Amino acid sequence: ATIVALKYPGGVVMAGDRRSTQGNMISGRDVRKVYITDDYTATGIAGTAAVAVEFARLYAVELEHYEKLEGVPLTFAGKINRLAIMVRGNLAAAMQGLLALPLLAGYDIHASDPQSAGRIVSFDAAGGWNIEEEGYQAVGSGSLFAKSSMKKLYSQVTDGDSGLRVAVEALYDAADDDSATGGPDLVRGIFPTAVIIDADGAVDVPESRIAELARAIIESRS
Amino acid sequence: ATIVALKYPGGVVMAGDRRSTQGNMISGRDVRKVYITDDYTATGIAGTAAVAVEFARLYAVELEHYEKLEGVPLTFAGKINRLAIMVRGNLAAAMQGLLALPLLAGYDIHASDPQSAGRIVSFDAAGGWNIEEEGYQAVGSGSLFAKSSMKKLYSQVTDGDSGLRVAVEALYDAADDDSATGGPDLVRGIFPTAVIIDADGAVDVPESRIAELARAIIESRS
Amino acid sequence: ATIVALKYPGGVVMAGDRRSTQGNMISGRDVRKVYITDDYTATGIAGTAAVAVEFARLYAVELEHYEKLEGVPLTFAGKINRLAIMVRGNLAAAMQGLLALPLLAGYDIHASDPQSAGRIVSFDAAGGWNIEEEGYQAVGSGSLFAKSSMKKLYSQVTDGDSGLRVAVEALYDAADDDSATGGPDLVRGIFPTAVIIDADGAVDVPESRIAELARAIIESRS
Amino acid sequence: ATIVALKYPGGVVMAGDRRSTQGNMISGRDVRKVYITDDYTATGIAGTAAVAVEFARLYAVELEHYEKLEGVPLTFAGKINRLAIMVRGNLAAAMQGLLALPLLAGYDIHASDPQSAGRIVSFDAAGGWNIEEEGYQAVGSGSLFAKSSMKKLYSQVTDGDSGLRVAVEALYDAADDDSATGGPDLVRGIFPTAVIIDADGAVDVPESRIAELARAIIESRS
Amino acid sequence: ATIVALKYPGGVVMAGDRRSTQGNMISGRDVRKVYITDDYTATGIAGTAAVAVEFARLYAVELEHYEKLEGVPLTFAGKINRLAIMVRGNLAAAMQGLLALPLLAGYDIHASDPQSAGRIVSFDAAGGWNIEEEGYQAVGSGSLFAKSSMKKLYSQVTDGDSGLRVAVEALYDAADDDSATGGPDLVRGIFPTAVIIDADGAVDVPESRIAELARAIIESRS
Amino acid sequence: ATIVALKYPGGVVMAGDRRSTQGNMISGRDVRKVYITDDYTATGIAGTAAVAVEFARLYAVELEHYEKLEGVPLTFAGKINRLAIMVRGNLAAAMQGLLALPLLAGYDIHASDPQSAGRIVSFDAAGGWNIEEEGYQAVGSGSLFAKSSMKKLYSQVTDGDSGLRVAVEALYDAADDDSATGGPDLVRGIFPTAVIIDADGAVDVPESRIAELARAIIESRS
Amino acid sequence: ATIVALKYPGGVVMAGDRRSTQGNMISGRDVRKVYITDDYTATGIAGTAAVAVEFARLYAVELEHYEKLEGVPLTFAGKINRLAIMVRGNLAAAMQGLLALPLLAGYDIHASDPQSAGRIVSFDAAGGWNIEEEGYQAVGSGSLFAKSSMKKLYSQVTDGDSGLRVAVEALYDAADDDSATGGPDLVRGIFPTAVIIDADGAVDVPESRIAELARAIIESRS
Amino acid sequence: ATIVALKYPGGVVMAGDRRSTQGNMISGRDVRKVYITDDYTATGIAGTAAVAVEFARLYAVELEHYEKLEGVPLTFAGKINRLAIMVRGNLAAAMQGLLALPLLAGYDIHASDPQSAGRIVSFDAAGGWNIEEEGYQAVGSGSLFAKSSMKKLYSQVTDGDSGLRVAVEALYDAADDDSATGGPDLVRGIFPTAVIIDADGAVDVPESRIAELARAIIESRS
Amino acid sequence: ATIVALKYPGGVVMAGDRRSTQGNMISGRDVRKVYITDDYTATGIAGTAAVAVEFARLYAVELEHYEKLEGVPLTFAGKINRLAIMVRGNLAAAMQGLLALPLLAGYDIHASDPQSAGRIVSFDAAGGWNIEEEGYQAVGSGSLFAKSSMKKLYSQVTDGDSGLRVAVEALYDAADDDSATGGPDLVRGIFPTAVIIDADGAVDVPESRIAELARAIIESRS
Repeated sequence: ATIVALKYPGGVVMAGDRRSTQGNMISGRDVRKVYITDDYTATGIAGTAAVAVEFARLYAVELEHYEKLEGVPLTFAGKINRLAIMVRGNLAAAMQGLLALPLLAGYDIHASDPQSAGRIVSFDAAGGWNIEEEGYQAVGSGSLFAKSSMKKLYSQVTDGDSGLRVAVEALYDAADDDSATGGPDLVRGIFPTAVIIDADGAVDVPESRIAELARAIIESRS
Repeated sequence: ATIVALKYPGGVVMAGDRRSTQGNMISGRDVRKVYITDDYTATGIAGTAAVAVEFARLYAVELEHYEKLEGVPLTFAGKINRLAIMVRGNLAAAMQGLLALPLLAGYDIHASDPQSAGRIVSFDAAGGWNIEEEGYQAVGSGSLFAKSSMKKLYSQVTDGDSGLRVAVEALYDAADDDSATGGPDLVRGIFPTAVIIDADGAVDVPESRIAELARAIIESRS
Repeated sequence: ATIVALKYPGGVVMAGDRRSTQGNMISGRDVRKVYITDDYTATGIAGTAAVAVEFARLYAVELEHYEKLEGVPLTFAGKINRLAIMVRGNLAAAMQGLLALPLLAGYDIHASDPQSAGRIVSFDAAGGWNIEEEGYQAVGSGSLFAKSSMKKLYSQVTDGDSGLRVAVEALYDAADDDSATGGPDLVRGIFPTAVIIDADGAVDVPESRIAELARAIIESRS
Repeated sequence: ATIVALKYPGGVVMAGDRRSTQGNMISGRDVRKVYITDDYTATGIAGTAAVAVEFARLYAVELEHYEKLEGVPLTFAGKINRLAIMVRGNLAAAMQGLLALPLLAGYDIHASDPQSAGRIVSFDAAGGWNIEEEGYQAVGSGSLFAKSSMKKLYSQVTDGDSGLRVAVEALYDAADDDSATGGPDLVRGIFPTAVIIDADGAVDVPESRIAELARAIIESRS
Repeated sequence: ATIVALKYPGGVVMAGDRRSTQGNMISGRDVRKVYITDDYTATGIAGTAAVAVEFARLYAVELEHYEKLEGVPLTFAGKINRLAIMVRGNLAAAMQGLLALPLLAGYDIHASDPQSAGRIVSFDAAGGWNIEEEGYQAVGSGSLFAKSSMKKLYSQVTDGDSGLRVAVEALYDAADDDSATGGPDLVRGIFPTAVIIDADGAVDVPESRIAELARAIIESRS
Repeated sequence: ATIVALKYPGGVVMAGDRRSTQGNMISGRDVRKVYITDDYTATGIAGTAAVAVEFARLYAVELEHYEKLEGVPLTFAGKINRLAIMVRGNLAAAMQGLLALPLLAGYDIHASDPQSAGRIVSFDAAGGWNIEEEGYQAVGSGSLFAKSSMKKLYSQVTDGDSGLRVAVEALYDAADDDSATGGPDLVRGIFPTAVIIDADGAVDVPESRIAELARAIIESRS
Repeated sequence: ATIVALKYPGGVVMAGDRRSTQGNMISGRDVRKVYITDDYTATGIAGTAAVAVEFARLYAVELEHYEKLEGVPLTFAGKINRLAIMVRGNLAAAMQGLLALPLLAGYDIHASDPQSAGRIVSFDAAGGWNIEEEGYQAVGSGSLFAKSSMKKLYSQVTDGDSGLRVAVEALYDAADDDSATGGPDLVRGIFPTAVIIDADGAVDVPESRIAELARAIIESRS
Repeated sequence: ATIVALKYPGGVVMAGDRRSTQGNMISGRDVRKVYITDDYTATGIAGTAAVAVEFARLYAVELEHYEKLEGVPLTFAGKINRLAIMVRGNLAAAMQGLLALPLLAGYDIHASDPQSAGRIVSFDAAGGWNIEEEGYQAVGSGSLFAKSSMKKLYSQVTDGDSGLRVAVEALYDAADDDSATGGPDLVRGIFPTAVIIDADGAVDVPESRIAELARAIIESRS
Repeated sequence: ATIVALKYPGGVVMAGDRRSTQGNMISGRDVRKVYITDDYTATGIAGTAAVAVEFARLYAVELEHYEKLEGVPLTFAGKINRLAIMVRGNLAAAMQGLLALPLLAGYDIHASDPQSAGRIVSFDAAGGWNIEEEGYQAVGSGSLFAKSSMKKLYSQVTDGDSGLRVAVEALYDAADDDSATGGPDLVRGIFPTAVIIDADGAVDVPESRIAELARAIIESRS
């Protein structure tokens, strides 16, 4: 399982693969791991479908509950703090074999420069968080291969389409190197899922755009 | 890793996949695991390239050494006994984490009915061996999926081409269900390797025949 | 023990075997493991008779209690959530040697397309749940053999009778491969139990229909 | 796995089942566990095919080697002593997880009363042996059920046919109670193997006689 | 510590870093890990200076001893076999905390096509060996980062200079990602060591060529 | 990770490096570990960014809460006592693998001699604290190398600029000897962060002053 | 215990302290740890008097035995190899709690440039050896403090007297920082022992020269 | 660390050394371990500065709190009882590696004979206390050497100056024999701290008196 | 048990106590632990009577055997080497609970200055030996008290009588402080045993001289 996130001028993009495994046995082929949590943020957890959907459900409930009580949404720092509290309150269970490390992507609407308002936040096992400054991040078992691919491909990113293409290619490289990550499935027609957040909000990327991009990458590598 | 073997009227066929893994990391894409050991037998070990090639090398040396000393080749039972001795003399090392379970396919030229002269022999960890009577066998981490596929497809086998096709389809099903087994790679052009043994001896199957069969299976499943 | 479930156009079918074991000793020959829990759902737990009947009893009590308090039945998602809470609240006892993994089959009456309203939900040890998209699922110790049989036989399913026949044949294959699963007993006259859920609700399949289907399968394999 | 032996007036009969298991998974359906070792003795080991065939092979080689060196066959007591030495020289490996407990049946030609010349000898883990005096014995995982069945059915034994029938019925009861023992397979046509030793020597029982006896037992129990 | 090797048209190149560590403490800044072992082969071990120099010394003594006894040098396969024997005879000590995994680069003069005569051989802990077919390989603690860098940069290799440049850049990326690997030291003037093997034999690359290449890479990344 | 602090006539200076590691893998290149906690104190924790920022956040909240409740700020001894209570209340978690040892620097405005009003306080694992009397202190994994460098360079400190230069040189020596400490990065332009506290309060040192000082040190050592 | 060695133009100098400890208890005040082993080499082991004297005795016997058998002394590389064999043949006893790590200093008379003929060789626990290139080295429990002191003081070394002074000052700093190392004892009149090796051979430094140098250092630090 | 106490005619004297250690590494050179707790008592704990200062702070707070509540100071027996309660309430933490054993010195103003009113009380790990009758006591890691020195020197004590001199000489002997105890530092000018309690109360001994006494002892031993 | 040895002008003296213990139970009151081993040496082992007498017996046999074979006695260094070999060849048994640490006293007749020809050699557990330079040494469980007493009393030694008196007083102090050492027994009349070695050889001290010295010490301490 691998989720990637990268920043482009005017927004941020996040994408993940679709495989779930029980040892060496493939247990799922259509897992969704990236969820929109509010109008300007999205979360991705590298794990089973249930853990991702449940963590995203609880985080979205907390954010909307605050918005309804107080009349205004939380600031980006407040959202990071609430997520960090939820992650920290699970360390004993994580060391008991149930560890969920999330990745957060968002757009800050109160920033002075809108072209650099995209944000990426990662978390560690102890519950610590870091705002990333290089422009990309990856979590999961193929995260090192994906990060090494983005390190070489990031110079080509100039807007949303280039960023989406680079994210799909990084996921393809992670699948090429690690067997717990699933590649594009042309026989069944299953492709990675992506979310784009910009000044207008977080939207889901349609499946045909991802399919055309993945097919072009495959013909390029042939 | 998976090796399959099945019997058809007039001979036997054996085929294996090409993947080697170190945990969840893909370490090889072109591993050969099926080797011709003499004029009428072939062996397949589910493991790394070095173990398969070294075990096959030692077994072939033993068989040719006997043939040169005595002037005649061993009988099929003598070959089984020598292989069983070699397998038995490795049990402590196998329980130490280095276990190699071979699969043997051969053609008995001293049988009275030439159409049923194909043989398949499997081995267990303790060193025990069994001559198979159902018509097919599989070893490795995807052996259960391959055996369940051959159980349903074996009624279509009537000659060498049908047997080769059923063997390739069983390997495809094993790859579809288990991530340590590699499927046909159309981008790189890597396909499983096969050997056919009949009354004229053991020959390697050319790569283009396997490639056409695998492509037909893929278009059928699409 | 094995329970299978598959989707056909217009409904869903679920069936299980009748054997209970204490090690290698047969302890029961007439165990019922599939229970109707409300008018449109059925549950199956792979285990002893008492665990299946008690879990089904508690789940049915919870569903009817909500229906009586609120005046309306829960939605399908609410039923999944309540079942997931019950499964999650048993993880320590499951790791203490008492693990019960249920399988849920249902018909959603609020779906827009009635021909695809059948649902199948599976659970994992940690309490996670997945809605299945391939059309079939199996749990228990013979679940892999049954799933490999349904993978090859699912193209023949066009309505309720074909689905029932394919489910019985998958259970027969699981019994043929795994000794903890019991096959059809012709001497004693004991056959697997099945439930069919469609737009009119969940009904038990009569024993003579299952008996005729099993006898036809046995004569086909002879 | 179960082997039974019983004494009738004028000889002895020994029979075993055909199943081999790896945990709960059926690994063999045609295992032969009873072998003729010389002209008047037969041995049965409850285990895999390889262990039974190899132990019988070594014991037969030892007996024939003595007969060729000395010009005369060993006495029955000498055969028991040699078998006991072979069994004793395996205790550490047996406690290491590889335990083979044999059962010996024979006809003593130097006895004064030919109608009571049949012998049955059993062995324990430590290597101790006992000549049986009740008329029947069983080894394996279903040995208790088979012995309890022979205790009630032994009054019907008056000659070779009755003894064969009672042995087949005892094996059927063992299969009915224990899942590691295989019953008669009517779909595949596989039946237990038997050996009869009398004043003329040890002969294999043809498969059709066993098949007719098993079918009569099955119709009786229906 | 990291050693890289890659194949170019007409030869092969191998290079390694200069750092040795004792935990988090830097213990050496001028370690040489790549040694010429005969006229057409070179070896690299990822470890301390003493282990690399001693293993290379023993392997070179063995190769020259054979050449002096027999009058001819060994074939490439014979050299691989001797190295594999030496590696295999150290497994217990390797699991005792002293593991040395070598990487072999060579030029085969008896190949029919001189432009593809370069060879790269890697070894695993158990002693197994593989001839590489992709064109590059890396060992050590930064081997994954170096391999991911060569995967993207290998399309630029057309001759010896390009291959040397790509090898230096891959070592730079490994140092950038892993702290046990040392980067180019401009204050002290210490650079990686390289060896080039072609049809004329194995030669050491002068330090000023490596220094100019590393300086150009550093100004490119600035 | 290393933080250094030293006293000069009229104030105190504190500086730390920017590296975070996960074993031998570099995980961060821009970590800030020194934070201004009130108008006259600064704290530095050798660890991840999250631990440093969170500990500093809690300590600053406590100090400002007291100042708002009571109308006056705490004395220097009261601040030391509150910090010691916070450090002591974490010993079990520290022995559980999460140990945070802070270093405190401050300026006492109620001292009679303003030229010696700078203070440095260190803490141990058990929670004990010491006011330092030699003029410098260091914490972290390169603290011994930095302390040995300051022991030789402290005679050159006469004012704020000399103290800043000596602190940067001590951090450079720590990075030169220990691989978990990061040196000045000229390719990326990342330099250590420093804080100066004097009679006017604690201010952050601009990045260009540190950059010029580090460049002069590098050219001196070349 | 600490031994230091440094290279000056025209030779090498080695010196060690005089303390032996049993835990926190001082057990010796006059231990000699540096011994002349032949006309151009000296060895120092950080440990008890008996271990140092016995190791030096055995090494000197080996060197003189070779010189008497062969008629010529060994080369410097041969001496290093013999010492490395002796060190390697003690690893199990070293891990059993008796570890002796030697330091070797010598003058190579067959070098082309006599002003750089001094050599310093260190050894690790596994038996590996390194020729040092920086100009100084230290072993023992205060070796890090001594090395950090020599790093700052080495620019003052221009001949034998300066090198001796820097070695004494480095030992003084090691004693100042670590309690297992003894400083100059002015009450008892005990000072460190030193050896100087140049083109004329290895000689012991008289005690009054060391005493005057140590007294000057003490008055400088006062 | 060592604290000594001895009784002279008309009062009592207590003194301790200034060293703190972390294993074999010197961590402090100016530790104060003897504190005045009320007008007629003083306490000394052999340990770090923080433990001594914190224990003394808590004990002084308790004594003054009683004096303020009740209007009169506690008797000497009441002070011993309160100290014993505090020591006893720390046994589990002491066996967890944090053991603090105090030594108490005081002057009893309600005794009938003022020349023998000095008191010395020691404590054990279990919390037990003893009033000493020999005239001297010592705690710490050099307590045995100090006690053996006082046993021979106690005949010279006739008043406050002789007692102070004997206490300083006993501390010097403890430092001479044990490396965790620090001796007089003439280079840095650091000397042991002492307290004298007589009929007028407890006062701190000035540093120059201790310095002159220590210098006279050093010249005597030279 | 305690043995003391001290050097006086013209010779050496050695003395030990007479107690043996089994835990807290007194098991012997007349143990002799100091034995003359040749004309100029004596040995003392702190332990049971049998160990001391047997070790002394073996060492004396070895010394006399050499003297008889070679015609001359060994040098003092040769005697030390032989004793060290015997002590070293017992380390495993010593760590098994049977540890014997000897103390050697002797007179060197080949020394140039006869007034300083006395020698004292001690041994450690690992087998290491040291020639002592301070003038006295002690081994056993009361060795620290005896050494601290000799440190204060050694200034009074001017000849054999003073040395004997100081040795008896040191043994008395050891008995006064440690309960495993026995003091002079006036009721039974048992006193310590002593040996004096001078230029004329080693002689046993008569019991009445020791008795008068011990009585004078006792009346002095009263």
